[PDB]
Parts: sequence; structure tokens; C-alpha cells
Amino acid sequence: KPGKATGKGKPVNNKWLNNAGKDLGSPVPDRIANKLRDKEFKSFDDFRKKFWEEVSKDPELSKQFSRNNNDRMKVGKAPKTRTQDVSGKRTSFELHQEKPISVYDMDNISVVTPKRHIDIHRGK
DNA sequence: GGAATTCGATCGAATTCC
DNA sequence: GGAATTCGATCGAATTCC
Ligand SMILES: [Zn+2]
Repeated sequence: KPGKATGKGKPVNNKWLNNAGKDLGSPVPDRIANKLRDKEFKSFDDFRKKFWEEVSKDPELSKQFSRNNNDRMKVGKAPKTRTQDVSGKRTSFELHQEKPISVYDMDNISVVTPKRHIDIHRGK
């Protein structure tokens, strides 16, 4: 299931993931989208790692993540969410993909907290 | 009937292979 | 180093015991 990353993303501030626990979550930063756009991906896992890797490279974004979180993103692992936003063993930020019942649209990909992601996939 | 386990949709992430 | 395979997690409806 290889494809091309497409999308304009969206402008984010220094409170990027604050609303990552409500609705569909935080959007894909335009800066990040410009770095992934047009690139191929062999799977969503690939896209996920490359995504967090990019975030660790954006100065304005990394400053929002503790040293430990930045270390994880530097190798492709997702940053750890607040302790109250986890769900059992799932304690890392997750990427939600919006798409019809019937492909890497960065305008349909968002960052959510395990807690919030579980509700979404059960109606809320 | 009701408890126990299965399993498919959604995920992160490690292991395995050339 | 990159890509495919395998491992786990969560949830709960559907399905399998007993
Ligand atoms: Zn989702």
C-alpha cells in the first residue's frame, strides 16, 4: 500500500497539541507537510516515523517537547502524552486517519491522545 | 441463558530478512 | 538502512464454549 503524501497541513503555534484530546485532534503542521509532500511511503508506519522524525527537526516544534520526547521523535517514536490522556498500555500520541469506507492525505491525518482516539473509534 | 474467548478495525513499535 | 513481517494493545460485538 505505497503512496504519496499530499496536503497543505495547517499553521500551528506553541500550543500545538493542546486540543489533541478533543474532536479529531491537532492538525499536521504546514511546515511538516512541506517536508513530507510528494514523498513516497511504503506504509502508514513509515509515514508515522518519518512524521515524528520531521517534528524533531523543526526548532519551533521540538521546543514544545521535553528532552525525552525529543529523543523518541529523533528515531521515529511518538512523544509521550500527558499521564491522564493515555489508555492502558497506549501512552504515546497517535495519528488518526480520516477516510471514507471505500493514500496519505496529510489534510486528513491528525494527532490525538490514546484516550481521545479510543472514544473516536467508538462514536465518542 | 450466561461466562469466556474470538476477532476485526485501529493503532505503535520491535523483530526479521537480504 | 530500508522494507516486509511479527508482535502487542484497546474495544466490544459477534461467536464459541459450558
Ligand atoms: Zn483513528
